Amino acid sequence: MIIVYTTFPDWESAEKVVKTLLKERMIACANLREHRAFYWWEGKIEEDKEVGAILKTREDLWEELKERIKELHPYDVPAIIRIDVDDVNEDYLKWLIEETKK
Amino acid sequence: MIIVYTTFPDWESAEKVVKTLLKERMIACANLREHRAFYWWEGKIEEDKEVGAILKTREDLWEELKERIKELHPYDVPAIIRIDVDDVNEDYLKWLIEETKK
Amino acid sequence: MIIVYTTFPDWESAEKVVKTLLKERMIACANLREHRAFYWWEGKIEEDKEVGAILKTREDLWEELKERIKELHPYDVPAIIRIDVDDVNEDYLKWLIEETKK
Repeated sequence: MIIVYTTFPDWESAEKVVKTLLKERMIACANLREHRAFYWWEGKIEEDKEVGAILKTREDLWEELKERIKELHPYDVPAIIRIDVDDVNEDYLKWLIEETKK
Repeated sequence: MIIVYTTFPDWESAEKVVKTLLKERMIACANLREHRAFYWWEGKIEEDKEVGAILKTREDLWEELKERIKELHPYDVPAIIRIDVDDVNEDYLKWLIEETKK
Repeated sequence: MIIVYTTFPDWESAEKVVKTLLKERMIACANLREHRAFYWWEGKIEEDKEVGAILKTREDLWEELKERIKELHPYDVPAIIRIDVDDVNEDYLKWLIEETKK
């Protein structure tokens, strides 16, 4: 399995994008939590409030999922970061395989 | 070293499981923080509040630690995700080797 | 690209260290968020409040960045953890390459 981390403008879209993704079964689970973003943006170091999301799904889905977020994200260019999981416990991953579209 | 991410029902058990783990010296450090879980559960997309935990220990401990959490987790099937650390600074990891059971 | 996770005593230094890093262009973006630390410290299992940071930059920068944090961190021995990103979307990483010193 893998972890996909992306950030959102506000809770609205995060929940919207995330529930859409679960419905479509692109991911099994999501963990959202706010955080303060400090980043280089066009003419200045900006600081705003964001809603980061931790999506968890199948490695084979990485491609189509990345595609799907591009299409759903409020941001013209989302951060879609994939971090592979080197190991996971025996039940969970069976629960995740079942929960994601085939 | 590696990172082990697991989620809890509430702060009660998170602290209970986490302090138990440190005592037993299964991990050197833990970082807990709440997050909103959106996941596929039996008959519906549920949404609740959770307490995610970031455990940090030795790679050789991964096996026994996974075992230990299964035995301690409130959840009948915990998410026990291992993410290997590709590199870490020189002091910290010595501090972590010392802090974990031999 | 890679992820560098480090923790801070309070928001003061986190923002100070993080903005310094962006200015110097050592990293493109940072996401800070508080968390409760439970860790083995000298004579006891301590529990305090921390400000964890997720720094995102180039893998080639890992070395100099680790060096730089050691020099900037309030902590005599920071946790500087590097987690490589196995994949990232096509725009973002171009935006990150541009945002980091050459």
